[PDB]
Amino acid sequence: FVGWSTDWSPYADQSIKVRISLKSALGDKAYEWNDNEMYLFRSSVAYAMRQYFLKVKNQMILFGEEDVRVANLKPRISFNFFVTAPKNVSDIIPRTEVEKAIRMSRSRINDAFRLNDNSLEFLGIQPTLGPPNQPP
Amino acid sequence: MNNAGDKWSAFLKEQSTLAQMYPLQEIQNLTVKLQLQALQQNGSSVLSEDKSKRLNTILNTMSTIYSTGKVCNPDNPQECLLLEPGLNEIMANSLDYNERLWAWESWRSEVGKQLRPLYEEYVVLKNEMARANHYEDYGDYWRGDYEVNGVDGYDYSRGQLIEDVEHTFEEIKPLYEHLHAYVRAKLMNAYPSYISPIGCLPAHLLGDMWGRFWTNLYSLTVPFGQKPNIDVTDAMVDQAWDAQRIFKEAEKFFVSVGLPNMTQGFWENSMLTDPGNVQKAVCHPTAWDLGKGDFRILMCTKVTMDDFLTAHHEMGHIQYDMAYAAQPFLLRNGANEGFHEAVGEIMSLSAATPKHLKSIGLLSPDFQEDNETEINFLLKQALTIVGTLPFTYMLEKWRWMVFKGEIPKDQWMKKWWEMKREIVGVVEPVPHDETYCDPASLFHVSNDYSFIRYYTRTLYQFQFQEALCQAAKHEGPLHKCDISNSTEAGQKLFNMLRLGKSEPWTLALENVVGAKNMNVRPLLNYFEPLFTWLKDQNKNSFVGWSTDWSPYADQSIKVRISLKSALGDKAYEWNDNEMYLFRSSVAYAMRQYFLKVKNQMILFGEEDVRVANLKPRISFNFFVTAPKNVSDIIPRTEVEKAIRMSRSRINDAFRLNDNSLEFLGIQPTLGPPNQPP
Amino acid sequence: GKVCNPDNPQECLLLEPGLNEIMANSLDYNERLWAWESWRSEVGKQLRPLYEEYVVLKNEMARANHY
Ligand SMILES: *[C@@H]1O[C@H](CO)[C@@H](O[C@@H]2O[C@H](CO)[C@@H](O[C@@H]3O[C@H](CO)[C@@H](O)[C@H](O)[C@@H]3O)[C@H](O)[C@H]2NC(C)=O)[C@H](O)[C@H]1NC(C)=O
Ligand SMILES: *[C@@H]1O[C@H](CO)[C@@H](O[C@@H]2O[C@H](CO)[C@@H](O[C@@H]3O[C@H](CO)[C@@H](O)[C@H](O)[C@@H]3O)[C@H](O)[C@H]2NC(C)=O)[C@H](O)[C@H]1NC(C)=O
Ligand SMILES: *[C@@H]1O[C@H](CO)[C@@H](O[C@@H]2O[C@H](CO)[C@@H](O)[C@H](O)[C@H]2NC(C)=O)[C@H](O)[C@H]1NC(C)=O
Ligand SMILES: *[C@@H]1O[C@H](CO)[C@@H](O)[C@H](O)[C@H]1NC(C)=O
Ligand SMILES: *[C@@H]1O[C@H](CO)[C@@H](O)[C@H](O)[C@H]1NC(C)=O
Ligand SMILES: *[C@@H]1O[C@H](CO)[C@@H](O)[C@H](O)[C@H]1NC(C)=O
Ligand SMILES: *[C@@H]1O[C@H](CO)[C@@H](O)[C@H](O)[C@H]1NC(C)=O
Ligand SMILES: *[C@H]1O[C@H](CO)[C@@H](O)[C@H](O)[C@H]1NC(C)=O
Ligand SMILES: *[C@H]1O[C@H](CO)[C@@H](O)[C@H](O)[C@H]1NC(C)=O
Ligand SMILES: [Zn+2]
Repeated sequence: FVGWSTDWSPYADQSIKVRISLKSALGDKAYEWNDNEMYLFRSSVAYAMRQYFLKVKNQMILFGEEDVRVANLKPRISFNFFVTAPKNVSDIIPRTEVEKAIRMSRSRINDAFRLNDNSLEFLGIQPTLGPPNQPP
Repeated sequence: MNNAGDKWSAFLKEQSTLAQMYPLQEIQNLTVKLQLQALQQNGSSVLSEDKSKRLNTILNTMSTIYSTGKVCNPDNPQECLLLEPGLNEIMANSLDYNERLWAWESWRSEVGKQLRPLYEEYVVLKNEMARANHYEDYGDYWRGDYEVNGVDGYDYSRGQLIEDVEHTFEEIKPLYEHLHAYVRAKLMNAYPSYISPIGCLPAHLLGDMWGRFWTNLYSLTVPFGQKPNIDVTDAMVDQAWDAQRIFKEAEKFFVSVGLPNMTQGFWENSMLTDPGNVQKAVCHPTAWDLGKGDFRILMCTKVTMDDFLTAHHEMGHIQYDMAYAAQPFLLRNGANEGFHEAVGEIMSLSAATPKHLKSIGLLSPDFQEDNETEINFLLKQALTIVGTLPFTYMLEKWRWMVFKGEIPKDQWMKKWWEMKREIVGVVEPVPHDETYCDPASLFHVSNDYSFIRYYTRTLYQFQFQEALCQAAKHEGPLHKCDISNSTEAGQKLFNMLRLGKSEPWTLALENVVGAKNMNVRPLLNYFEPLFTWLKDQNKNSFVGWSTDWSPYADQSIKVRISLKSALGDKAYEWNDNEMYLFRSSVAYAMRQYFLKVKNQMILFGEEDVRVANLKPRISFNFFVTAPKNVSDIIPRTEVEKAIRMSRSRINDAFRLNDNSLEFLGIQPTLGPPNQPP
Repeated sequence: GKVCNPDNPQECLLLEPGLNEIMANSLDYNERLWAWESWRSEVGKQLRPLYEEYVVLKNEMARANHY
């Protein structure tokens, strides 16, 4: 096929897409999504990855906020992130492990930004509301 | 050199394998038994092949990391400094608190962290090697150098050395304390508002990278600056003292006490002068005993007092080497690891006396020494000799406790900096967690060398000098003693020198000092004139230190977290990931405050929120520094305002509400209660 | 400018030797990616603010010369 597309990228397969809706979940009194909020989000994701690698695989991996690479930032607050190895750029944590890590610690990420599972969508991680108990 | 060393090592190891045929349980001859012991030690050969190779690899890696470590200024990361040049100059010459702090912290965070895991593996492997050799741990193996057995009275157990150190140290503490106070009082005039008169000294202000010596502090602590120090180098230049006659003078000094002359080939084979740029050679003054009566000295000698004293020290080393020439090869060494340096150093101690300088002609006969000059000389001596003793003892104690396993692998720095505070009186300028490996940043630690040798040698020499001053019949103060023209003292010293390792070191000591164990009292006798003056100089100042003041303690905000109360059940554990999240939250709060109030974009990070005094209650102290400028601490008021501004987000991050997350100084407001119309 | 391997931060490579050899000879995707990203994150970020000031000053110089 002669030519090329301006949409494929070597990291595009392992990217998890985040979409954030501040104004809906908070109405008024909603903060602005400046670079400090992006820093906090990357720190939260790195913390989630640390927790997953410590409590499941029993490996101590020192992730950092600079290991959560973010692309395609858009005014909707919708972007793609992916997490690399602590100091090995060529190593990308496969998407399945990232999804499991996010599922494990999604509550903390939601609480950090005062969002609840509807304004903070990871586009591939569908939450569970919980079984409805039946009376005797 | 590589070929010769490999051949010698192979011969030694094969002879060690062969020597096992004769067990020590049946050997009755003392000399034979100890020679067989020397040739029977397995060393690293007792480990498996994989473990031995791993040990050699980690040793080599630590050595290269120490040798080629680089730290770079955050402003021009293109310029970087090694350790041996530049960084040593920065630590020994700069008077900028900020610059010295940067150098200290950068060296300990760029080479310490690289040395932590290697050092853990090194400890494990060395302990395994020692235990396979029937030692309880590696530290016991190191202490084994002083072991003496089967002499009926001279026996010196390994475990005794520890005691003989600690007890001895208990008698140096009265002197060191005063010195400490004095130095502290003198250091407040050079770094005002940084040193507290009630607390310890900051680690980076000690005139050296680790604080091992306090020599470079001398310019900031001279008692009487107006009186010059005794310098005779100019007199040597005027009398045209080349690097050929100073050795002749040292030889005359050695013969004056009855020691034998130099060998004929000694002068011919020596390298007393620098060979210029035509021939490359090392310039560290070293003694060589090639064997078969071949003794040589290598020194790039210049015309200075320091070179004169160094020549005397090296000639003492070679005199010791010649003394035990008759001993078998395995016996051709000092009594223990400390005797040789002490014997070499007493000569330099004696030759530096103004009396000897006057008698040789370098000092004019019309020169009367003032008590002020004696005080200055004594303090210069104490800043080197006494300054290193607490540091040496603390370092060796920490290493022994690590090797013995008394300190858990997750409590190394927390214990190390807890020791320096209450033994040396030195406090870290910024807190270090278990990631750092500060002790590994010293040369003798990363390159696997025994460090207690520098302690005992400090004592032994004085015990020698006093004894050699007793036989010489010297009446005045010890620091003015000279042993020249004292044949009795020379004979007494030679009576020990010829022994070598043939006899227990206790017996060698008994042949000079008349005692069996090391005794610190002569050292105090040496420094008594200074001690009194120090006691007179600290009438108003508070002698001692507290183990609670720290340079960062004023700007610290104290956090106390109560998880189990605010959450009851379903409460997470406060592992290091939660600490990471908390530091990230604090950095985010600081970023928000600096952006929305001062309209400055400052890139704080989780490594800029320094945390200390972590406790099981989850109660610690944090403080925030500048983004890349360690010497700059954000003042506490701004941090408090930043926390007040964004406390809601921090509370939400951990699901706590203003009662389980207390900042101890930031009191929240519940909100006014509305009144009806 | 120097970039260093994260494994042995004691060994560091300049641009003209080594790094050019790495980029023109290696067939390891991982090694070439490391070289590329390290060079652009260790010398690019140092050159961003200087380049902004350079653009502003050069534009002022040109405009003062009726360009
Ligand atoms: C950074 O992460 C990458 C993975 O994304 C690491 O690359 C991996 O390196 C190992 C070790 O060499 C490779 O295994 C070897 O594969 C070759 C290929 O045939 C084989 O000859 C060897 O016997 C061995 O099996 C692995 O394939 C490779 N993975 C990829 C995707 O390239 C890299 O080592 C990491 N960097 C560091 C410094 O650890
Ligand atoms: C890191 O932060 C520290 C502050 O904690 C900075 O030190 C400050 O540097 C400035 C610039 O030299 C000093 O101002 C100068 O003071 C001297 C002292 O008399 C004076 O001669 C000069 O005319 C000028 O006023 C300031 O005093 C100093 N502050 C402290 C507390 O030492 C340091 O520069 C920062 N590092 C970097 C790389 O920016
Ligand atoms: C222990 O062995 C040494 C080595 O033989 C004895 O010292 C002398 O060594 C020379 C040279 O090797 C021999 O010619 C002598 O026969 C050895 N003995 C004497 C008395 O000179 C040493 O004597 C031995 N010690 C004991 C207690 O037997
Ligand atoms: C040294 O190792 C050998 C086996 O390699 C063993 O027989 C011997 O007891 C060990 N100790 C000594 C002192 O030789
Ligand atoms: C030592 O040798 C020098 C010359 O090498 C000589 O002048 C001196 O007399 C000798 N020492 C003694 C005690 O004779
Ligand atoms: C030196 O002696 C004089 C005379 O007694 C005395 O006043 C002075 O304090 C002494 N100084 C020292 C340092 O001993
Ligand atoms: C030692 O003896 C020499 C030779 O008689 C003499 O010149 C010197 O003054 C004496 N005293 C000292 C301290 O050297
Ligand atoms: C939904 O189910 C998942 C497991 O399938 C569980 O982890 C999650 O907590 C549930 N959500 C609730 C109970 O709100
Ligand atoms: C308490 O008062 C402070 C200002 O004094 C305010 O920022 C804070 O929100 C108040 N707390 C409430 C309303 O819960
Ligand atoms: Zn020496």
